[PDB]
Amino acid sequence: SGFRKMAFPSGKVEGCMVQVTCGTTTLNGLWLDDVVYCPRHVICTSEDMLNPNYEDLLIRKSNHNFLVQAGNVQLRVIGHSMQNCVLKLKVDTANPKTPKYKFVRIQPGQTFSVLACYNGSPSGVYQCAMRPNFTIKGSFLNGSCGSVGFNIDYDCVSFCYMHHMELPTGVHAGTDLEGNFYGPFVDRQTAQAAGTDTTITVNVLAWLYAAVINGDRWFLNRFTTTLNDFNLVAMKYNYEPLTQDHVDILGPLSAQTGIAVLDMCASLKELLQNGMNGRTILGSALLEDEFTPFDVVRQCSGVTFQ
Amino acid sequence: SGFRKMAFPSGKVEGCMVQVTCGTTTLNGLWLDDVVYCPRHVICTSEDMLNPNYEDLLIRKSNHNFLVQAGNVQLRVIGHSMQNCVLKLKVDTANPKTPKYKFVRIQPGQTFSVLACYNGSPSGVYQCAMRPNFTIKGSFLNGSCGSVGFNIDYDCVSFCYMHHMELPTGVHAGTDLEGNFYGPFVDRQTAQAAGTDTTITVNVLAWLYAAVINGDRWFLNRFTTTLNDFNLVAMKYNYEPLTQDHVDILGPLSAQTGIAVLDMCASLKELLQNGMNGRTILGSALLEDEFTPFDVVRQCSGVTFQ
Ligand SMILES: [Zn+2]
Ligand SMILES: [Zn+2]
Repeated sequence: SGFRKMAFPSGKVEGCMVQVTCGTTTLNGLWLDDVVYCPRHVICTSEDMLNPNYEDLLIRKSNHNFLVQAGNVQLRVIGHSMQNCVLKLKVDTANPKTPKYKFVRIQPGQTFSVLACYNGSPSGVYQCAMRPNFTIKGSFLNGSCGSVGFNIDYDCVSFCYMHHMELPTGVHAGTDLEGNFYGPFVDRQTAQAAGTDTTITVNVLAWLYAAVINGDRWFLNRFTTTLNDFNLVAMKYNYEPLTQDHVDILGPLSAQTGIAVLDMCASLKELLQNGMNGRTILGSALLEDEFTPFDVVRQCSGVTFQ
Repeated sequence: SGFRKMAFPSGKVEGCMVQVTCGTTTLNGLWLDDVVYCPRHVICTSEDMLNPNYEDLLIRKSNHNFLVQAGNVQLRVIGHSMQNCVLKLKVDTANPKTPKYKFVRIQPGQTFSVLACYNGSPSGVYQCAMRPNFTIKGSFLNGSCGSVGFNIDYDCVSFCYMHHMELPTGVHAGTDLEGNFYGPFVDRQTAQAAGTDTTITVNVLAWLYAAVINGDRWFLNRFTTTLNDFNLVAMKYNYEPLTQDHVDILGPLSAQTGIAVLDMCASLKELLQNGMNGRTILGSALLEDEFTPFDVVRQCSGVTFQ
């Protein structure tokens, strides 16, 4: 028992991190097979980032201007190309530690683990969600660009995020591994405002199920509701609307606990309207929304990887 | 910027986990050099755990009754011995993935990362603290015994915890890697009550410094206090007393921010007495106490490992 915000074991990803230097700019790259992926703004100076024309800047770079180091050993760059907002550097050596992998573009509300790196070296691992405004709330200091987010399914790593930017408000933006930004953001140092950061309702409900499974039961009430009635309350509190697809996804947690999804919605409605009155759920005084229904099933049943 | 509960990258520890089976009991072991460490209750049945005499139970086991599997490959056990509450199984092969390591016994308030494992396979990684009552609040399901907690300093893994027990209240107890329990707990299925779980004051203060560094400033007030005056309030709220040693440890955070430690104590005193009034700090509605002062310096400056 117990319930923790848990990241995926990071070993398979640690073996893929390298340092990429272009001129005086160093950040992280991801080495899979004989390709290294990194943010294209490795080619920029601090001055360039105010208004970069990446195609024109890239004309001035050749393979030998990209310095790639894996541990203490230099890799030879034999080609380079730009795809959307990422650079692909072809090297002459396949990474011997390449895991089974795929590239996925996730949806808001999905969770993943981030391996924060500096100078190609892993610093730490944590779990976060893609927010509904397509930002993440991470922990990234200068030098962390090119750190990646991932999920693992048994032995296959699904890479879903590469870190590129901190907005002036201190939240984070980045791309999938095809180089397309999540959200409307661009890799330029300009004013970019994020939209409303709504709470991910289906994740809150999953976490309430986890709470019941682990013995935190005080918030269960005598009421039920309907989807439409619940969504009227959700909208008032800047919660995402719940759909029947979400209800279907929570089915296994409902069956395990015997608490109908709409009954749990009515418990959540009363927590929104009355508050927590100074009590906690699973050690939180807020309603937690960075566990998906699959995260809860996984942690509550003990799924493993290798 | 941003501030996250972050675990150490787990790769160096993933390479050390194995499955140990004795009879019908399977749990995790730690393979370092040519020794595998596991909880001694691997030799028990469910019935035995009510009142085990481990020396008498162990007389009935020989090397070949201990089945050790690393991945898909069986290891040959050539000796076994019991040290306190751990079994040491000598194998005929040194783990080729053995990292630089040490065994440390930590103090309450210290934080470490847990690699939760089942059947020798890593499931997830999370960060926790040793509570002042010598329990941890983990996420452990049946089969997770023998999972370990660790800290990393550059390239050296310091192992500090091995998981053995869940108390009837749902909190967790275990040993250092010499097999000595943290706290008064024993490896028997009997009623064992935990003492007061007080809040780790020096960790709260460190986290308030992290909040200031990252721009959460609303709780800073116009007051100061003294150690003795603060400790009178701390005792009333089941906070650990603050000592000059703690003040000394917070010195670098005080110097960086320009906020004297006793001034921060006075801010904390007003948060304890008045509450948060519905606001948050670093995304929490509680006062967080599982970051040490070293955790904060580390994360706020970007220290790496390899
Ligand atoms: Zn950057
Ligand atoms: Zn056990």
